[PDB]
Amino acid sequence: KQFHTGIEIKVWAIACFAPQRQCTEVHLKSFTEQLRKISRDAGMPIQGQPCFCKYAQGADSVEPMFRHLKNTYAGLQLVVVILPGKTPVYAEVKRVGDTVLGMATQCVQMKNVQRTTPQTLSNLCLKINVKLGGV
Ligand SMILES: Nc1ncnc2c1ncn2[C@@H]1O[C@H](COP(=O)(O)OP(=O)(O)OP(=O)(O)O)[C@@H](O)[C@H]1O
Repeated sequence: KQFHTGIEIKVWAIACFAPQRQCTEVHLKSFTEQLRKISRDAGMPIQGQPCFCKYAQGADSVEPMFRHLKNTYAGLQLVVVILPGKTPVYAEVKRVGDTVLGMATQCVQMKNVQRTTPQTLSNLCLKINVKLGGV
């Protein structure tokens, strides 16, 4: 697909389903700041401060959390969801956002939050662009 211009992501949340002890708050902060700079540079600025950033465990936590987000944050544009490898959490996130609450979500692997590369950040930006782009 081609790149879309005129996306700005102002209202967004992080849900971290990776354990804190593996993916710590400095990991999250760091990853978010790198994401902030590459997306800005590509013309699709995601604001550096998510409206929400919490850790959760289990697919059972997903639906309560997302209903929480929907009910708390007007204008919420995106949930970025951090996953510890392979996990039923992925399917549940997609179930709830895609088919129940109509919430855009973008999943990301814990290893790519612990240690970012330009290429994986780009991959993410490109996926975000497609989702929030309107074409
Ligand atoms: N079964 C799974 N368990 C854990 N993580 C997964 C699983 N399937 C995919 N992922 C992770 O989700 C990330 C991308 O999720 P994303 O939100 O982009 O899905 P999607 O946009 O619905 O995919 P598609 O573009 O094919 O529809 C990838 O980095 C991948 O590692």
